Amino acid sequence: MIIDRIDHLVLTVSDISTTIRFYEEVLGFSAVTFKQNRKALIFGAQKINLHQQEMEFEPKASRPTPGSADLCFITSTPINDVVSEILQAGISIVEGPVERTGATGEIMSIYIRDPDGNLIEISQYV
Repeated sequence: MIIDRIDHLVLTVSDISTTIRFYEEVLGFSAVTFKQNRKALIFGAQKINLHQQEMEFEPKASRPTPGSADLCFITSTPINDVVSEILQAGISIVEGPVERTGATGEIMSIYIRDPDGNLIEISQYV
């Protein structure tokens, strides 16, 4: 078995609409509906499926929990330009631009939180 990449992942949220607005307006993701009533956010060649509490389709994680996610995204946009966009959006920065370790090398990152409390790390390689 040879694994190439992560295709997508599932986020459990309290309210899909609130989550969709955050990700479309702040990170520029694109919301879509598949299988008649399922929601997902598209970005690059990957996606994130959304499961609302009380509507978590199966199979699912053993302990579905809103606000338990900690994701790092790579941006092609200059990181400083990202900070400003985040600030202009009215979003609070958890931790300003700071050097971190990426999968390949060193990255400069910014941290913010989504509506449920999940930690979102937007980064760029050094």
